[PDB]
Amino acid sequence: QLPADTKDAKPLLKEMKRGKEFHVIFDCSHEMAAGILKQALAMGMMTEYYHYIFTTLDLFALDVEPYRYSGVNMTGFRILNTENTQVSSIIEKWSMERLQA
Amino acid sequence: QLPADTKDAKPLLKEMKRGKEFHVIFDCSHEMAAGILKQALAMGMMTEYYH
Repeated sequence: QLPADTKDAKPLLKEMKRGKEFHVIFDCSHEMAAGILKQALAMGMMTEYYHYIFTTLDLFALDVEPYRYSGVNMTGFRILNTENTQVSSIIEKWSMERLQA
Repeated sequence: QLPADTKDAKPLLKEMKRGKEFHVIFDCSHEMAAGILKQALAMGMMTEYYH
């Protein structure tokens, strides 16, 4: 279990690394995925050995960049149908009004 | 040999990782050490393996 605070992530990952858990499933609002991935990097773990999975349906929303050359796979799950033209159009339109926040 | 700027450095680290060169000596004014180590990190080239 992830402890209460996000930045307490350290021991848990540390135990996982010591125990040599070479697969992981997550389950949490991607907002938690950000914290857990930053730890998973700074703890020197993003290596093509480990191979995460996410059930949070918003991985597409992360910043995949600083991790992408490392060679981990995070198979995930997305439903918002980016494939269709009109869907993407409406995404963009809503985006042009989304950024007022 | 490291290239002119830092961006050329990544193709090199790629070779080091591919051939599995598990040790290194560097040489640079540390100002180069910083960028080369950052690349060393984001390349998945910074673990308990290498030294």
